[PDB]
Amino acid sequence: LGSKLLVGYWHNFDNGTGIIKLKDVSPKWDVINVSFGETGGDRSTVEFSPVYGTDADFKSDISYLKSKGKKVVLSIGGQNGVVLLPDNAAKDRFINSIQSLIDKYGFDGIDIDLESGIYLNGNDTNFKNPTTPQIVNLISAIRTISDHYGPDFLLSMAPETAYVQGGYSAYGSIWGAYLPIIYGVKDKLTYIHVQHYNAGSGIGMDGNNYNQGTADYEVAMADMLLHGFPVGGNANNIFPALRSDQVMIGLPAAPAAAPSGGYISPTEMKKALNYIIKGVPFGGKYKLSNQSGYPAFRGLMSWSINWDAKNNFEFSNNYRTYFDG
Repeated sequence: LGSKLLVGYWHNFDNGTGIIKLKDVSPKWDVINVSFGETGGDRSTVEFSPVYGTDADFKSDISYLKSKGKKVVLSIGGQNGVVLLPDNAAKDRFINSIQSLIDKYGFDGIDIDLESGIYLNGNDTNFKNPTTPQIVNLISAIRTISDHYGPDFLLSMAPETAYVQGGYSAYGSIWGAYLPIIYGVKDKLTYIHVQHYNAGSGIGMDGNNYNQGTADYEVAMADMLLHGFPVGGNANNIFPALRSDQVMIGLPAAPAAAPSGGYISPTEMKKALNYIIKGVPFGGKYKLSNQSGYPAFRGLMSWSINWDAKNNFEFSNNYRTYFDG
């Protein structure tokens, strides 16, 4: 896996942007997040059927991409892919169904993109030792699944900001709810790309409120994972820094890809990237925790490959050239 990645979500569905067959995906993407696994009544047995091709055809296309050094990852999420693991029985169905899919199509990892059904229950106050079944069970399942494949297996996640950086403000309900998940799987985690979009405002470690879609916001939000931060206003409860190579930023490929805002122009984002990666400032209000940057910052994720192709390939072309440079 490369040191500066472009990770792109791939629609297993037509939302108006059309379907792109796997072999027609721009090679500028390093990782393809196939979206999404689907769940039925039991909210725990994950299912997936390709939007085009026979099962064998789709499997072959995945093999083709892998042969070119690309990674093809199954993303768990979407409106029709809600996962609830209230007990061991549900956890086991989840594990088995996902492994079945990985076996069937040859995915080379999984992406956790669950944005509902995840809450820190009352009394669940320690991110190193979660108590909420959903959280405990997700961690267990993720570790189990990851351990079932080698020598490498890609594990990523794309929580919304409230679940991660929101932990700076509160620890309970959705606020900080992915922190125990991240911590619980940190030794298996390839990278995390928080969704820096449809997110409104975010509080940085300087206590200032920042607006999504601005260079300051991107730097402020990423810095929390790069540096670590106190949780829920508790100075003695510090969430540890991840490796810089585990930190990415998730962005919309086009303005329309995030209908509630979040899109940032590549010109502005490159300012943020130069600051994060090289410690080169741009006259922004936010001051990076590390003066000389975090050179190992892993790259960018985008929603999505399909949106990108409908927007003059702006995201893929701009950022591939930037990173290669």
